[PDB]
Amino acid sequence: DDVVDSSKSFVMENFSSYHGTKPGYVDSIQKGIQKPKDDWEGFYSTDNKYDAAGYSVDNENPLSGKAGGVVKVTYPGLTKVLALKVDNAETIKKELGLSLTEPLMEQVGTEEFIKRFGDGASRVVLSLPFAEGSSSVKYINNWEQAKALSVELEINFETRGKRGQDAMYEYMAQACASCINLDWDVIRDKTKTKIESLKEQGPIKNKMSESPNKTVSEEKAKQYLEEFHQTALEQPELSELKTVTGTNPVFAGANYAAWAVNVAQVIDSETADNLEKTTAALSILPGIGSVMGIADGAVHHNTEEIVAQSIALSSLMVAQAIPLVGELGFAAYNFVESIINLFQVVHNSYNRPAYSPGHKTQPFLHDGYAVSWNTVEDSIIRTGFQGESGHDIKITAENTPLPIAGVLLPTIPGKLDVNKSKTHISVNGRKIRMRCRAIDGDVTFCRPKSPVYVGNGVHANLHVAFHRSSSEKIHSNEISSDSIGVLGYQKTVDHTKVNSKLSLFFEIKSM
Amino acid sequence: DDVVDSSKSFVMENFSSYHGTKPGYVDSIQKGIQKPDDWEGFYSTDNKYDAAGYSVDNENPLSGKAGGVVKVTYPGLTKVLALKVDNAETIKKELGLSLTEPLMEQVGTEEFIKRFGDGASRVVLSLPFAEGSSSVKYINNWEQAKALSVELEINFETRGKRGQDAMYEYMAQACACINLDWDVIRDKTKTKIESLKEQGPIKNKMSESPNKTVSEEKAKQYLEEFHQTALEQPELSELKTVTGTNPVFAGANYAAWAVNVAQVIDSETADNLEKTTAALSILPGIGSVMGIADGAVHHNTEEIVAQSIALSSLMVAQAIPLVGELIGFAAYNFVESIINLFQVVHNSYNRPAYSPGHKTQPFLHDGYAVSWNTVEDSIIRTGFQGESGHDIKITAENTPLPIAGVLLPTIPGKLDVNKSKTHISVNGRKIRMRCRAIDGDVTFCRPKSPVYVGNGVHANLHVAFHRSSSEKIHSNEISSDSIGVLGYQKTVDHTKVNSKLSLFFEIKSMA
Repeated sequence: DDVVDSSKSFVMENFSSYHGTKPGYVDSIQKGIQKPKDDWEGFYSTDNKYDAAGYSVDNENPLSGKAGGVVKVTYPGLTKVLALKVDNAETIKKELGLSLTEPLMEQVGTEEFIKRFGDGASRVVLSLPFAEGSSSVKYINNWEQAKALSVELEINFETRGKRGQDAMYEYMAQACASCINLDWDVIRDKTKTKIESLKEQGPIKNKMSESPNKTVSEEKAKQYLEEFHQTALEQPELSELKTVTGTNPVFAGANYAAWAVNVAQVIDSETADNLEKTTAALSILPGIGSVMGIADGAVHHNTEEIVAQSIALSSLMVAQAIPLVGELGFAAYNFVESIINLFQVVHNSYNRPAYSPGHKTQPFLHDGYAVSWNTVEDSIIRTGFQGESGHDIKITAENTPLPIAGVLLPTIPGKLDVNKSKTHISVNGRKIRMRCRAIDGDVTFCRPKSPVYVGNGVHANLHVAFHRSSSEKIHSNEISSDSIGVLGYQKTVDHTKVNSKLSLFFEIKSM
Repeated sequence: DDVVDSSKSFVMENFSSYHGTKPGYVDSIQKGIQKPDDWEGFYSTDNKYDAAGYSVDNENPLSGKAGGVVKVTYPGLTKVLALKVDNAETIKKELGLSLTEPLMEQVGTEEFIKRFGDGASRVVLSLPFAEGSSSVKYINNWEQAKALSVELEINFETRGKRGQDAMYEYMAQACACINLDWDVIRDKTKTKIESLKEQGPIKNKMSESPNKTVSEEKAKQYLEEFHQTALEQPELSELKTVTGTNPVFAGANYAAWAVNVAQVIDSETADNLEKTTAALSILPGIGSVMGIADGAVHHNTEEIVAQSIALSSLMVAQAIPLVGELIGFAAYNFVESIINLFQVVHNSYNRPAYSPGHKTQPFLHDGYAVSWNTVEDSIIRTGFQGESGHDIKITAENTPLPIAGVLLPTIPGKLDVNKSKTHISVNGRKIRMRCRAIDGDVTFCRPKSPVYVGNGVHANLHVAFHRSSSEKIHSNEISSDSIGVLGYQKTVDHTKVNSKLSLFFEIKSMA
C-alpha cells in the first residue's frame, strides 16, 4: 500500500494509449500485439502520442534514420491502471507480497494479480512517470493480456512523404498548437535557392578568388572566413539575417567562422558520405547556437526565412573552410541535411515545457556563480497562515573566490516580513548572521556581517526566514517581483556601479 | 515523536558548551549568564571554534576586535533534546505544548522538564548549527541558564595580536591545513614594501608614471609594466616563480585588482578600516592576490603571502593617482583590510567541505553544470543482488552545448550497467542509450538521439546498475571513483577530447 499512488490509479472503459513503431512495423503491428522472438519485460506504451513518436525511428540509424509511426492501442472493456511509486521490482514484490521469484510482469498478467488489484477490471496495466521533466506516463502491459488490444493507426510518417525526420518533428510541434512551428519544406527550398544564388553573386565570386584555397592555419582560415562572412552578409539574400545578427555577439561572424573551421576539421571522407556518421560528428561540436540563433534561453531565428538564410550562410562557410583546414560538395548535401536535423532536436527541446534558470531546482548560472533553490518546496512561499517559514538557497562559483554582497528580499505589509533573526548565510559550515534593512515597503536588503566568498571548494547556504503577521493570503495585486535577488560582485555596467544579480524565482501558493 | 530525534538526544552530567563573547564582556560574563520570542534564549555551541565566530565587535563586525570564548557548564544532570524541525508552531503541536506559551518559556518549566528531561534537572534544545556543518547549537532557557558556571576558554584581546589574527589563529587549530603566522606575514610585508620602493628599477618605473588621471586602459597598461618590473626584484623572487604559469595569477589580474581598488576607495572610506573592508569585500578578482585557484590555496607559506600582499600594496599605490579619489592608504588600511579577507577565505578552505561533483555540490566546467540529484544518488550501494538507480542533473549557462555520452564503472559480476533502464531525458524527452563496454571496468553509453543543454534546456541522466553477486565490492575492484559525463569535443595539445564533467560517487553498505 506504501507503493501504489492511488491518486493516479483508476479503472477506465476502452483504455487507450500510444506506441511508437519503427519503419516496417507500421502495418504489421495493426495485426496485433505479439512479443518478438526481465522483471519488467512487457509491452510499453505512453499516454502522450507525441512522446510515442520518439520511439519510432530506424534503430540501425537512430540519429538520422526514417521515422515509422504511432499506433493507438485500446483494451475493450474495463482496465485498471495501477500507478506505482517506485520502479524497483524487488521492492514492489515485497510491499505487495508477491513471489520474489516470478518476474513482476509475469505476475501482473495472472488471474490472481488481476483479482487482487483489478477493482473489477479484466486486467492490470502498470503506470510509472515517463521521465524526469515530463508530465507523461509510461504504461507497462503484460504480453499475454496485450493479445487483446485493438490497434488503430494514429500517424505513419513514411506516408507523409517528407524529407528527413521533418514529418516526425512537425507532428511533435503540434504539442504546442511561443511554439516554434516551422515549415521545413519551405526552409529546405529557400535554403537551396539562397545557396545557388549567393554563389553567383559578384562580391562572393570576388571574395572566393582571394582564398588561400589550400591548407593553412586556423588563425588565418578564421580571418578569411570572417571576411567571407562579412561580405556574404551584405548580399540581398541575407539582408534579414544581417539585421537580426548585428547586435548579439553570439551571432557574430567570428562564431560562424569558428563553427565552419570546426566542421571542416572533423569531417573526413568516410564521414561526409554518410548522413548518420555526419550527424554524429556534428552533434558533438560546440557553438551550434551561433547558426541556430539560439541564446539566453530564446530561439531568436524563428521564421522560415531567417533560418534558411542562416543555414545557407553556414553552408557556404563550410564550403570555403574545407580546403583551408579540411580534407576532401558535402557542404551542400550531407551537411545541410544533418544540420537541419540538429535544428529540429533543439527547437523541440525549447517547445517542451520546462523550468527556466532559477525556478524550482534549476540552477541560475551567471558571472561564474551557480545558485539554486535547494529543494522544490524552498522555492514556494506558502501563504494564508500566521507564522514562519524557511527557504534554503545554494550558492557557489566555478573557480576563484567571488563575493556575495547580500540579498534583496520581497516584503508585503502585514503578510510577509523578513525574520531578521533567523535569516543567515553559512559558508562551508561557517554561520554568518546578517544585517537587514528595508529599502522601501516591498524590498528588504540583508548583508553578511562578515565577508562571504564562494568558489571551487567553498559553497554557501543562504537561509531566508519569512514571518507572516496576518493569515490573509497574498494576492497578486500585492507583490511586484517574483524573485529573490542574491547580489554578487560589484561591476560597472554602463558607466555606473552595480552588482551581479543572481535571481531565484519563487511561487506564492497556499497550503 | 515525529519531531524529536532520540538518536541525537541524551542525558549528561556536567554538560558543557561554548559561547562567543564580544569585547568588554569576557570578564563580565564569567560572573553569570543573565538576560541583558518563541526562541528567546541563551545560545551556545558544542564547537568552540564556531563559538569564536560570535565574538566580534557588533559595531565593526567585518573588521573589529574579537572578544573571547567561554565554557559554560550545568552542574548535575542535563537533558539535550535534539529536534528534527526548527518551526516553533510545528514543535508545540506535535509535542502538545501550549500554542500560546512561547517555546523557550515552555521548556524552562518543571512540567516540560518532568515530561522531557528523563530525570535531568533541565532541558537544553539541540539543533543543527548550519548547512555544511557538523556542529549543533544549543538553546538554553534563560532562567535555567542561571545555574551555569562560566569558565574562560580564551580571551582574544589578551593575546594582544593585530587585527583579528588571534581569532583566526585559534580557528585554524580545528585542523591541527592553512596555519600561518600573521605576525610574521605582517612584518615581512612591511619590510618588503619598504625595501622594494627603494630598488633602482622600481624608482625608475615610478618616474615613468603619468602620476595623473588617465584612462582605465592606460593605467592597466602601466600597472602591468610596473608588475613585471617589481616581480623581477629579489624580494618577490619566489612569488615570480609561483605565479608564472597559472593565468589567474598573471600581472594583468594584479593590475585589474589594483585599478578596481583605487576606483572604489574614496577618502571617507580610506580613513576607516571597516568601510575599507566593506568596499574591498565586494570586488571581484581577489583570488589573483591570494593565489587561490581551482579549489586550492596555492600561496600557503608566510613568505609567499607577504610577497603577494607587498606587491599588491605597491600596485594599489601606483594605481590610486591614475583612477583615484584621494596615498598612505595602500600601506595602512589596505593591508589591514586585505589581511582580513585573506583570513576569511583561508578559514573557508580549512573547513571540511564537499568538492565539486561530490554529493550535491555542482561540477562547473566549460559552461556546463552537473550534479547528483540527491545525496543518495551519489552512493552506489553494495552487498546484495539487484538494481539501483542514480539521477544526474545536467545543464549549461547559455547556448546549446552537447552531451556526447557517459563513462560508467563496471566490475565483472558485482556491477554491470543495466542498458534497459539507463537513459537520458531532455526537458522531458526520454532518450534511450547504446552502451558498449570499453574494457572490463568502463562502459560507454551514447544517446540514440542528439542531446543539447543550455539556458532553459536541462537533462536528467538516469544510470541503472545491476549487481549479480551479493558479494560486496572491494576498493581494489574499482578503478575510478567518478562517473564521466562527456561534453563537447575540443582540442588540447594537438588531440581531440571531450569536455569532462565528473561526478564522484561513494561505495557503501546499507543497514
